[PDB]
Amino acid sequence: PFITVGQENSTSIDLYYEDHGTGVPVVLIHGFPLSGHSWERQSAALLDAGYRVITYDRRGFGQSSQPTTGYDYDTFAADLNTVLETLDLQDAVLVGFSMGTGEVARYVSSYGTARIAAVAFLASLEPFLLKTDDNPDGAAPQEFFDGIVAAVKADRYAFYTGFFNDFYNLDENLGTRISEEAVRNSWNTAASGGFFAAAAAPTTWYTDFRADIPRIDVPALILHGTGDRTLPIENTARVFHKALPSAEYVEVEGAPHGLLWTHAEEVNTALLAFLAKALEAQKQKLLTEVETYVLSIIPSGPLKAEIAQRLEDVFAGKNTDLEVLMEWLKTRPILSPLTKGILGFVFTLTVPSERGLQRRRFVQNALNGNGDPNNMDKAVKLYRKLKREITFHGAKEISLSYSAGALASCMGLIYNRMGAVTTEVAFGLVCATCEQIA
Amino acid sequence: PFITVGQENSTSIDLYYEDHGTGVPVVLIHGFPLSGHSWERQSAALLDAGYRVITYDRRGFGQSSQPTTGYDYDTFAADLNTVLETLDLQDAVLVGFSMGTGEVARYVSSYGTARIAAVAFLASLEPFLLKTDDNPDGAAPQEFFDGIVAAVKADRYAFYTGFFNDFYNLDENLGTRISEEAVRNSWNTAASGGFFAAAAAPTTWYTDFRADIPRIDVPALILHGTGDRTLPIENTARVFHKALPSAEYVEVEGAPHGLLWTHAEEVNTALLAFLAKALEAQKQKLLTEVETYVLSIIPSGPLKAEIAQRLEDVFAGKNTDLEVLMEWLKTRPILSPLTKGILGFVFTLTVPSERGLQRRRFVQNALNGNGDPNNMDKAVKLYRKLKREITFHGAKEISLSYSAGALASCMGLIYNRMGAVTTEVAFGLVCATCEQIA
Amino acid sequence: PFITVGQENSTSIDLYYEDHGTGVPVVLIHGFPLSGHSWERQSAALLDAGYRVITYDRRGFGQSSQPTTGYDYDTFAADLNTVLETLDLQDAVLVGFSMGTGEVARYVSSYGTARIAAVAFLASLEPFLLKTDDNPDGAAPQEFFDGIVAAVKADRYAFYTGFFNDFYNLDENLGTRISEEAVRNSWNTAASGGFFAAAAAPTTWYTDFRADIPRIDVPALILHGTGDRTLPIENTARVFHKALPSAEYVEVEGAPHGLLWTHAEEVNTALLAFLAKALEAQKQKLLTEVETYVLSIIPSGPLKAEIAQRLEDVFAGKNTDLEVLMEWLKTRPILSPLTKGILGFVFTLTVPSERGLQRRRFVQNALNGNGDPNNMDKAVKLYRKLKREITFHGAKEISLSYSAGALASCMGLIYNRMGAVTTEVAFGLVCATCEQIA
Amino acid sequence: PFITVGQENSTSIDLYYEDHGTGVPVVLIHGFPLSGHSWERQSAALLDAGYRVITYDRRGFGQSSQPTTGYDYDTFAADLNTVLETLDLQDAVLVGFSMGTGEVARYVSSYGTARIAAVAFLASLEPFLLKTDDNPDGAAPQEFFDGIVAAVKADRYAFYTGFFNDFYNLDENLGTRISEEAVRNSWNTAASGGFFAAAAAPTTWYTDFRADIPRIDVPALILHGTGDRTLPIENTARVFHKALPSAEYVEVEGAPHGLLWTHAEEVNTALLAFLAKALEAQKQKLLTEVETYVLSIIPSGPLKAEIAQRLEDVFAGKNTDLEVLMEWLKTRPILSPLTKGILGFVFTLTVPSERGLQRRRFVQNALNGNGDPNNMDKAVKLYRKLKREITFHGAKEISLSYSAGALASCMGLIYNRMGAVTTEVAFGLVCATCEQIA
Repeated sequence: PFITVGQENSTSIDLYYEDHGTGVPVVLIHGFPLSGHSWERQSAALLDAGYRVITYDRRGFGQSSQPTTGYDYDTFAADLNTVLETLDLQDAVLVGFSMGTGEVARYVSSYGTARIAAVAFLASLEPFLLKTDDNPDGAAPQEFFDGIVAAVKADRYAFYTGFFNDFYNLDENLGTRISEEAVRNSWNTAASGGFFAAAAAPTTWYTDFRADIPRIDVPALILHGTGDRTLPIENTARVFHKALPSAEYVEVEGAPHGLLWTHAEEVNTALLAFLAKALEAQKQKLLTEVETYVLSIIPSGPLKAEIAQRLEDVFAGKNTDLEVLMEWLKTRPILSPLTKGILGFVFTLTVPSERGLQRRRFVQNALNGNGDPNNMDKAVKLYRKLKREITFHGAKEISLSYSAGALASCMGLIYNRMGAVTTEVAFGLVCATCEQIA
Repeated sequence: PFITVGQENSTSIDLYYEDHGTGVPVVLIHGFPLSGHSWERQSAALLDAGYRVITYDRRGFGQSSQPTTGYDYDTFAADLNTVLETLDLQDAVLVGFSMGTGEVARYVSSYGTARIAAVAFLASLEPFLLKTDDNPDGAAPQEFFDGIVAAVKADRYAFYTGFFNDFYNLDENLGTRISEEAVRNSWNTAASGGFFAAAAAPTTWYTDFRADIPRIDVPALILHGTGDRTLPIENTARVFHKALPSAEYVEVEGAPHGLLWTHAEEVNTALLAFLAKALEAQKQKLLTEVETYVLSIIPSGPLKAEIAQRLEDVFAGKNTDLEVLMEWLKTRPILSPLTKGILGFVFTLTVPSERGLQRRRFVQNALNGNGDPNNMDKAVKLYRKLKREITFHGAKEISLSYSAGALASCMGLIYNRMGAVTTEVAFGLVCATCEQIA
Repeated sequence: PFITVGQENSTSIDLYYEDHGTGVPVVLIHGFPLSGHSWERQSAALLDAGYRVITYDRRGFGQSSQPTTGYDYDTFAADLNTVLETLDLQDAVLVGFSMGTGEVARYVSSYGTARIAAVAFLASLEPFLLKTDDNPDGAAPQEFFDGIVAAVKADRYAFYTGFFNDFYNLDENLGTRISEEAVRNSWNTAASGGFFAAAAAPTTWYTDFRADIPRIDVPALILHGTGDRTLPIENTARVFHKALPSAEYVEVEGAPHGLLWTHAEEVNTALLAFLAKALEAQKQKLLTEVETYVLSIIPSGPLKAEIAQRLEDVFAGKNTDLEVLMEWLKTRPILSPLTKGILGFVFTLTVPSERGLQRRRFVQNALNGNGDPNNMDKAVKLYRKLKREITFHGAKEISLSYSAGALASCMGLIYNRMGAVTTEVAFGLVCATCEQIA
Repeated sequence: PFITVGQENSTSIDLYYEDHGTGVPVVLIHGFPLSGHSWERQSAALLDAGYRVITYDRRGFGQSSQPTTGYDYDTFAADLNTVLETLDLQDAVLVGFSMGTGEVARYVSSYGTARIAAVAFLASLEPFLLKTDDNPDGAAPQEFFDGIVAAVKADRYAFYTGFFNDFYNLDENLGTRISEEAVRNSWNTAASGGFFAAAAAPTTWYTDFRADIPRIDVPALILHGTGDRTLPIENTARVFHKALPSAEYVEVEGAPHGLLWTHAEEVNTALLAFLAKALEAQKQKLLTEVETYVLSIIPSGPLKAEIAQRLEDVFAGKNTDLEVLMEWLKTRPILSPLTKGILGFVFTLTVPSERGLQRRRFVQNALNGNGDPNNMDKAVKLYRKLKREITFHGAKEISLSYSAGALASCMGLIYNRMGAVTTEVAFGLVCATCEQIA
């Protein structure tokens, strides 16, 4: 999986990325000098929680292309933008690490937060690393950073082992927090990067982000270890906390720089606690929107009120048995068969506790579609567009074109254990079919 | 140089036209019975001011073909329409004289004002010369014009020496305002015209232009000699003034009908003043709306005030150097490369005083954007459409159906070698680009 | 080289694969946690034997994509089916290893054996690894496999060194059967796999294949090690032998799990012996079918019996003098010049006795084609169609749609070393020319 | 970035290549068993000097495809030819190492020197490694190389740690000239190659390059380590020196075989010095012949002495400003506008120090010349031919069949936006233009 972001000479600067899981998109940006695979402990906990994980490799690092141009944060942000535009992500979360936090703060400032719901800064560079007469809160003068760039160009392979010692604090963490095999992969990941990228990237560490911080309007999370070597805490996060008081501030006690692996228990705990508090407001907004499209089919009366509460208890998570429900749903005087099917459909997508034994006939004949071959031949063409679809905003848009007949049969395909798509796009088909009946 | 505007049996009807200078196109349309060479004093000052002068000879007059058909303003306007379309003039200016003032009002009424920026009626026929019962403000009954046609048919050549005698007021202006030799050449221009034209043209003088006046939605200029013997001012310019009060009204005192030569020092003064104001207004009206679109791409703050000032200063023509701007624009904290390439692309257009030097490098790098195989080749698709588009709204509408990655790439093509198209069409892309990124 | 076998979100699940050599397609399916390059010792043996090696990487492992969906044998077999169909293989032999033996039995029991000639099971998973009350032939209860997954999730990179120590039995083979450099490479491939793929794979180890075994209606090979630490021989092959008795049962003495590298000599010898014992019956009644068309051109008499022995004493595997035949076929009264070049061509392919010199003349003058450009331009048309051909039937079905005169010129280039084909393709041409003489 | 160079059954053979920087193209070809990343020190100095670095990985090695066919220098040269043609490199430089030095000699012999300006053989195989009876100056009998292939087939991975041990002389250079980590990565690059490649490549070492040496008609550089254990200097570089005495000969004392890393400070010094001289000679040799053509368009006198001096001063790189030249060229008594447009077109090319400013106005006006409908459109016909032409003589021959009015117009197109083509092709037009006007 590759996304093109640039064009160097006769080649195209392509970036490696991975799009896993279904739900709220969480974009992860790695640090120097690793790949997107470095988030393998965080990506694990984000998948079990239900989030959609998207990790991409920075140019010159990992499996991405290795050009000798475009090594400033204006290019690094222009790449992140192209990725978000190509993926068409909406209300996503940007989580950065090391250099990754430098793109999270630059993109937000330069392109806005129309696609952003929340951000996070793990072991950040912000606001400034370079120590000048202007900024005393710097970590080191430019002579120091020029000492690193030269030390890479001499022998970048021998430079890595020294760097990955101040990355994990191996004299304290090896054999306890991190194994030597785990370290080896990090070296293998770094050594398999672009030689030019390894020598040009350190010149971006001392970037002035003081102008980009105020442009953060979305909820933010700031995290940093108290034993960081590459990025001293009192020169970064401690003074990042004063620049943006709106963000929650978390110091992991005794954590090194590469705290993504060493303190995975601590990081994942805080990262999930932040997301489930800053995304809860929008994650249920669909549940009341899906409820809206569903209720716009039910004829007004005593039924419409109880049905709406059979959606409230279910969407929330209250215990509801289907047998009393589905029986009751069938024997209805004013409900047309087609609505019985949609309700029977939605009531199965939202609960994993249907006992997994029986199916219903009143819905199965409702989501039939008469049995017309042409009507079925279009329904599978929709499912084809839905099996390669991800978002609710996209599944509804596509399934609003096809006729009301093909929509019924397409819902049947998913319901009759034939086709299979995520519950987020399943609502899309439902809410699109509901707009047809309006 | 000729332009085919029709067909007459075995012969084609061609019109002699000339094209001079570079700048805002000014179409000069002559009157009876001269040719395009009668503007040789107005066509001089317009060239010294920086305009593009275009003179064409009406059918049957000058070096143009001499057919015996199509001697009516419905045909004359079609002739003008063909000339304008063939030359593909955009935002041009129509200036007519005597009969030529009828081809200005008829064109705007029948064909529109997409190619027209401003018009001018010098010694005009408007609105109606024929003195009827419903039109009291005429000049003479049809028994008079029928006398002129009969007078020409008897002796065309002897008729001229009496016509030019009142055309210039040679009992008042000869050997003073107009030389004897100047008259002789004007006589030669008359005698070298179509014999049928000189007999058919006078019947086109009493054409009702009251159906064409309201169609005028552009700045106009009504100038007329006070001592016009051939075309009474009290029966034309005075009543024409009421029909179109929006027009700048000017009366040259003591001027005859042929005031293009005798009073060239007054006509040139007024015509240049009108053009240097009315066109200046359009270069300001449709320039402040560009700033509006540009100031939607820039985040709120001092940068939305510093750019705003530097735009309003540049628009006002305040003397400044681009090398201060182009450098200060570069070293800017918040702005992304894209909106740094858009601003630079505007500063190169709105500041003709470019020190007579090169282009820039950061705008060239930001504009292309990715250079995607189809997206860059969808920029050359729009490049073929904008070269044919003539308006600002037209350029805005088409480019609004294209992606911001395609618009930026298309702007990259225009910036390199312009142009082709005009600035009013180039701004149509910039404003459309800014409208997309929002 | 890649093959799209699915679609996860905005990414396409592609599998890496290789295709070398000419002959019977032998598919090699690796196991946990290596890749297709682990068969490198078997691939070298199969290419020299005269086979066609096709290795591919399982999803999430090796050089293929690393998705989070589709980790079950129903999905693993769906990929295998797509690879087999995309390549359009026929008479293909399926060989598996560890986790790769499960894809062989599952595909064969759901998609049929139309493209399959034989199967092989090295270090099998069959028939059941999980130990319940239903079968004592299980390896370990569910509580054991949960320990593995938890160990992978803890430290994926540290898990391998403890897994590869029991994979090759390094307390027995290190420094002898396998060097530490070979271990490091096996680790480098396991580390470059998928993070989700390495933890969701052991849950597929205890898949029940009992309902897939009787579906195997092709010659099989059940090979195992008597020192396997990962897959206990008593719980796998020992009981697999009872569910599949008509399969050649081979127990490599003292062999570990990673016997592909340690006991490569013992495996290759046993694998090649099986590939000959299973494919001999099909080469017979094909080589005799080849002879059938060959003897048809030979006139029924005392010569049609002699040439029968001259063929059957070469098809078997015996050696002979090329000089004797090419002088006994040359100086012959009854045979036509064309059928001399035909027998001279069949012999030149079925004989290993090169003697290392010059190439016959009479066959050149027989397979000439009159030196006709039109007839010889039709000859290169078949060559381009035969160079892309595989089966014997596929060659005969195409070489029969040409004139018999053109086939001679086409058998000229293949003879004159100007063109190269396989063995079944070459005979497909010859046995087609023989059909056109009836 | 990949380039297809062949086809292998179901898979395509693609080669991984990289393109960096702008300037004179330098093709770097690696050796056994590394990849293009082995030039990361030479590829650094070349970029800092202003060259275009192109590294491609040989088949079976690096990230390129791993087929089992075409492991011979006849195929390797075809691979190089395909890469050069696909990239359309003109006047490039070929630099090879170990095996790579064989692909330089084979290309020049089989394909020519139209795209090649200079070559370099670093630690070369030339002329013949195999020690035969007719070739006393060999290195080892075939019984030796057959021992290496057998050594690799046994254990490919364990073989490397012994090969790299002598490749770098790690008993002399380890932890000093080359780090331990630098070795480990080189081992990873080896282990990640084609298994069949590592067994087939050593058989290509003893290739007779005596049939390729005389074909070299370009400046060459023979550099070799004195302490090369793998490739003896006395059996290669010494005898190779006699076969090609025209080449600049350099011996680095105490350098092993992998002197690209251990002695990068010596190789970079020599390679840059050779390139900055040999290429400088071509930029002077084929520049003085331009002056010869230019000084045939200028009448004899002081102008044929003042231009001659100002040309020879500019060619010599003497610091001067164009605004003195471009103005002094303008105000010149004898010269016609055409030969004033040709001179200005040369001064813009031969003086890169253009103050970083604009173009000129008199050359733009004189070059187009008439703009004849067919003659200007016969300039775009030549513009399509010169973009494909690669040499100086080639550009001269084609444009010699066109009129001077077409050549001038074609020069007008190149001057506006160059380019596309190179200066060696642009001069091919200028010299052809001057040749016409005579």
